[PDB]
Amino acid sequence: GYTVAVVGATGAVGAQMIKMLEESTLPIDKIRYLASARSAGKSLKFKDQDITIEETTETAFEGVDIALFSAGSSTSAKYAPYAVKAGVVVVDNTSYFRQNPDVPLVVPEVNAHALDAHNGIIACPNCSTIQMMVALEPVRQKWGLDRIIVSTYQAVSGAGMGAILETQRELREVLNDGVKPCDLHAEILPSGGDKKHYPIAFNALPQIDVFTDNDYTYEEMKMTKETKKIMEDDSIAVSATCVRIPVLSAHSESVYIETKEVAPIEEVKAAIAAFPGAVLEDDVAHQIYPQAINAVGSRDTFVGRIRKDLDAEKGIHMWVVSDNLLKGAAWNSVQIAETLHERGLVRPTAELKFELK
Amino acid sequence: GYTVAVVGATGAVGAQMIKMLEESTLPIDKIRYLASARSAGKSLKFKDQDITIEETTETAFEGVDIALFSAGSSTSAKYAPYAVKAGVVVVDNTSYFRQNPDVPLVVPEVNAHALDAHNGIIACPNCSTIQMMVALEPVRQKWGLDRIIVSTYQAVSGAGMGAILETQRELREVLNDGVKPCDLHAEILPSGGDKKHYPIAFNALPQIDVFTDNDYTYEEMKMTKETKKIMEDDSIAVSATCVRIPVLSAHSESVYIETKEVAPIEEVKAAIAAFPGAVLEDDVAHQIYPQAINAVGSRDTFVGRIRKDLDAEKGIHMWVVSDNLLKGAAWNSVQIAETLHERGLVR
Ligand SMILES: Nc1ncnc2c1ncn2[C@@H]1O[C@H](COP(=O)(O)O)[C@@H](O)[C@H]1OP(=O)(O)O
Ligand SMILES: Nc1ncnc2c1ncn2[C@@H]1O[C@H](COP(=O)(O)O)[C@@H](O)[C@H]1OP(=O)(O)O
Ligand SMILES: O=C(O)c1cccc(C(=O)O)c1C(=O)O
Ligand code: NA
Ligand code: NA
Ligand code: NA
Repeated sequence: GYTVAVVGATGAVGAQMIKMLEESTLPIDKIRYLASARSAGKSLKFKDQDITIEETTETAFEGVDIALFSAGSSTSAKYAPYAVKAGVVVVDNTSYFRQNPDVPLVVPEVNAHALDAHNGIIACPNCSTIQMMVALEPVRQKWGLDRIIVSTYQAVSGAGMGAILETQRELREVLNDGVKPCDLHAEILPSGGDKKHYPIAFNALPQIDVFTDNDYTYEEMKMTKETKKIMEDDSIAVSATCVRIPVLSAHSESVYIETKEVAPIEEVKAAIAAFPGAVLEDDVAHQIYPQAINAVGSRDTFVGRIRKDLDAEKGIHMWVVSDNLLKGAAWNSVQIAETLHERGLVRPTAELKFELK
Repeated sequence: GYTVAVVGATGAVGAQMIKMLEESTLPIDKIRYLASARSAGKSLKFKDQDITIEETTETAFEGVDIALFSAGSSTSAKYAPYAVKAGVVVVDNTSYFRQNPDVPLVVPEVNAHALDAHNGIIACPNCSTIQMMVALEPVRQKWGLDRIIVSTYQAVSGAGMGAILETQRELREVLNDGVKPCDLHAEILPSGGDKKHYPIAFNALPQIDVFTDNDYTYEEMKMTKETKKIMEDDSIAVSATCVRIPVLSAHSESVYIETKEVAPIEEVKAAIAAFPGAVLEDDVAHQIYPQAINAVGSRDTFVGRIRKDLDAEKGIHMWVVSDNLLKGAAWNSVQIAETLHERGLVR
């Protein structure tokens, strides 16, 4: 069996990492929960066992076979390289290593083969990217993809526990105390790293992450760059708009694509149905389509509203929904670890390829 | 002045029509409030003066100069032709007449000229179409429009006062009683006129109105058809995805366009700023962009996140926000009535 560590065990993703591990096919001999100094000494369950939480440090990874990181990019930057040096295989949820050419960026249903060449770190893509890749890969395999335009409808749990509690508080102030939305005080959203903060209650915020130089956000640009790496095709054009809405869990996405060859609409639907990890939920005659509230708690990615563009011959619109803390994060990560186990890839790396900070 | 009638004065839109008329430059001598058989008798205000709500009948429109209809297709299909008969000029908020080739479909800042050809009835377009037209007309004027792709983020107030209440009750049950969103009971959304109902609380519902043969909803097809008619150009390719989200008032839209000639972004921003009814709010260095919660109560349409596509030479993305009961409905209507007055078309 393995020694498995969860870095960021106390966070929103971490909680789901624990659940996914509890329900895993991974043979686990020993579990370790890591967080900041603040949580160290506190206790948390793994199934029935009480596990004492430890401080994450340069020296915390001795004896660990697999570490799952979900404690922000800065934490992965500081400590993941030390875990690799110690002989750990790291599965990282953060953005920090995703564009490093020595790091596979993996959704197992799409590009599991890229795991073969890892050097101790495997990166999980951004939550919004993962579910879009699950929906579109089966289409790409058969008809190709020329371009993608996507508008996202993103739940607040992606920004962490703080963001969840802030959203709950704001809704309660409005609905129970009669505070007007524009009078609400916010501290976290749209981005903890940015200067100004805005209410999410009864709002739609077209900012996720900070702005980059080209006036897209980092979240938008992550979708673009991650898509091309995962699909191994820099020729695919991708432009995104990423919007936070008042949803606690499950991202939805309005996705437009143009295929390389015309894709018969009903075959597109069949291909998506046949693809592992994707569930076709598309029957408009009976008002059947993916919804955020029904996706919460499932590892599947749900696709519907599938239809031709009204004018573009190769154009197709769809609606994609998935639990952003499961396939979007914790489940993708644990699925990666299971795949590494199944293919004999859980072993220390020969050469260190990551700078110690 | 004029005798003005508000049909459906008790509803979500009706209540705003009253506010807009109260604040209007339209010279009003008498105001009449019309609704259904079971509102008939109560009293609504016009400024500080009581108005008896009257039932809407075939004969209740005699003596009326201008009638503002906001009470669903049903009410407008039956009673508006009788109002035109009685010499009334009708401004219709509903979808019923919108594609009638004898009925102008008007956003005043865009195609006011179309009011000249009217024959008793003016159609106000759909809320989500109007704000899109205000934002895009200035770009079309200067560089053309080849195609539009839009994904909307629509507030619940567009589906009626009943939808607003269902939303607030649903949210309270989740946050106060701990009910799981997927277990909530729903009566209205996504569509009051469709077979099944779903919760909106902590949800996003990809259905506005009912479905058509081509698997787009009627809301989506209205955006497509009304755009062509308002801009008087059938060659503009338009496809929409319309989504309800847990917002009470103000629609937002993620809008993608391709122009006919390349349009420099700074010139695009300047053209929208210059266009009447559009306000530029776009300064990402200070996280300035349009937001539903700030747009509530304003007649303006707000545009930002304006940026070029990363690959398409003529492609442009933007974010457009406006109060759906104001510019999206009541203010557009009252603006039409004011325009008719000013251009001497109320006869
Ligand atoms: N310097 C750090 N070292 C290790 N873990 C950290 C550090 N800073 C934050 N974390 C962890 O990242 C996660 C953040 O989750 P979320 O964003 O959902 O709150 C938490 O588990 C948090 O632990 P802690 O709870 O000890 O602060
Ligand atoms: N058959 C009808 N004749 C006239 N008005 C109607 C009829 N049915 C509904 N209405 C009005 O349409 C509006 C709908 O409002 P909303 O869409 O916000 O629920 C209300 O003012 C309602 O008035 P009433 O209050 O009498 O039902
Ligand atoms: O570290 C963060 O602050 C963070 C927070 C939410 C999402 C992400 C991510 O890129 O998926 C990230 C990130 O890894 O950059
Ligand atoms: Na499948
Ligand atoms: Na065209
Ligand atoms: Na302007």
